[PDB]
Amino acid sequence: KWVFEHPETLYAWEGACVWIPCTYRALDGDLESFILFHNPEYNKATSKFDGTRLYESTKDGPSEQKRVQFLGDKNKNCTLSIHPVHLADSGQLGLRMESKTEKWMERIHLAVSERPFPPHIQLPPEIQESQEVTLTCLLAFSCYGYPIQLQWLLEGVPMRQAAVTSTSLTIKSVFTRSELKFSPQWSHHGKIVTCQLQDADGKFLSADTVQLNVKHTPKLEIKVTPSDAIVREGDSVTMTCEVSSSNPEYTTVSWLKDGTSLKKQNTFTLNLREVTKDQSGKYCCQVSNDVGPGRSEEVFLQVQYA
Ligand SMILES: *[C@@H]1O[C@H](CO)[C@@H](O[C@@H]2O[C@H](CO)[C@@H](O[C@@H]3O[C@H](CO[C@H]4O[C@H](CO)[C@@H](O)[C@H](O)[C@@H]4O)[C@@H](O)[C@H](O[C@H]4O[C@H](CO)[C@@H](O)[C@H](O)[C@@H]4O)[C@@H]3O)[C@H](O)[C@H]2NC(C)=O)[C@H](O)[C@H]1NC(C)=O
Ligand SMILES: CC(=O)N[C@H]1[C@H]([C@H](O)[C@H](O)CO)O[C@@](OC[C@H]2O[C@@H](O)[C@H](O)[C@@H](O)[C@H]2O)(C(=O)O)C[C@@H]1O
Repeated sequence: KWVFEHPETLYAWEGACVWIPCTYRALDGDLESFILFHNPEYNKATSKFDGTRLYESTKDGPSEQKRVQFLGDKNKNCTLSIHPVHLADSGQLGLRMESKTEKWMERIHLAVSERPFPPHIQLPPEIQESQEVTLTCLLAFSCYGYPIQLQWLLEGVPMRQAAVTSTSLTIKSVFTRSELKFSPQWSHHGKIVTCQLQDADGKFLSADTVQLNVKHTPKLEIKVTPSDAIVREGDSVTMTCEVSSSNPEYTTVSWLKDGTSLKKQNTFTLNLREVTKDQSGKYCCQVSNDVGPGRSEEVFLQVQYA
C-alpha cells in the first residue's frame, strides 16, 4: 500500500513550465532509489521498467541549472519541476520508487499543448439586470517560473471593475482564477465578454469569449398620434406601446392614466375616441415578462375645451 497525493493530471504549453506538488507515504519507510521516467515501458522478460530517464537520484542528485529537478526527499515529498517544459515532455511521468522491501511506479499524466490553451469562463445560468454577479475565469495552469495574468474585456475594451486573481498550486488542484464582480444592466445583454490570458509582460497568449444573456424587464417606447398630444374635444387619440428590449419574451400589457389602470386596455394600442376634457392627464403603458414589469415614459395629453 503506497499512498500518493498529486494533481494526477497537469497541463502546460510549449515554452512554459510545470510545477507538480506531490506527497507520498511508503509504509515500508524511507526510499533507497528514485527514477523519474518519461513514458516508462515495462519489460516482462527482465521485470524492469525501460524508457527515458529524466532524473536519477544516483546520477542527477547537482548544478541547480537543470531542466528537470526533483525537489522531494526520501520521506514524504515527491515534488517535481520542469522548467521549461516541452511538447516532447507530454505523456506519462513515471515516478519509479524503491523502498527497502518493495518498489512502486506512480504515473502522473502531463499534457503539454504546442500553443497556450484558452482559459474557461464560468457564469451562472441566469443573469438578471441590476444584481451583482461574479464572472469566473479559470485556467488549468499555474507555474512559478511562468507568471501569467487574466484580463477581462467587454466588447474588446478592458473592463472598469476590479477583478481579483487567485492561484491554487496544491497536491489537490492547480489553476489560476480571476473573479470579476459587476452588476449587469439590460444593455449588457448580447454583449461579448472576453477573458484574455497574457504573460507577465502583457503579451497575448489565449482567450475565451462568451456572449452575455442578461434577463431584464421590458423596455418600452410610447408613441402618440397626434405627435404634439394636443387635441380638441371630440378628436381621436391613438397611443402605441413598443417593446424595445425584453428578456425573456413579454407576456402582458396594460395602460395607466394618472396612476390608475385603464380597464379592458390589454393590447399594445390605446385608442381614445371622441375625447372629452376629462381624459387629459398623464398616460403610460406597462409591459411585463417573467422578470417583471416595465413602464414607458408618460405622455401628457392636453384636451382643450371646444
Ligand atoms: C517538497 O520539498 C521542496 C523542497 O523544500 C519544497 O520546495 C519548495 O516549494 C516552494 C513552493 O511550494 C518554493 O517556493 C517557490 O519557489 C519558486 C521557484 O523559485 C526558484 O527560482 C527563483 C527565481 O530564480 C529563485 O529566486 C528561488 O530562490 C528558487 O530557486 C518561486 O518562483 C516562488 O515564488 C512565488 O512564491 C513566493 C512566496 O514564497 C512569492 O514571493 C513570489 O512572488 C511567487 O509568488 C516560491 O518562492 C520553494 O522555492 C521550494 N524550495 C526549494 C528548495 O526548491 C516543496 O514545497 C515540497 N513539496 C511539498 C508538497 O511539500
Ligand atoms: C506494492 C506493489 O504492488 N508493487 C508492484 C508494482 C505496483 O503494482 C505498481 O507500481 C502500481 O502502479 O508494480 C510492479 O509491477 C509493475 C508492472 O506490473 C504489471 O502487472 C503491469 O502490466 C505493468 O504495466 C507494470 O505496472 C513494479 O515493479 O513496479 C511490481 C510490484 O510488486
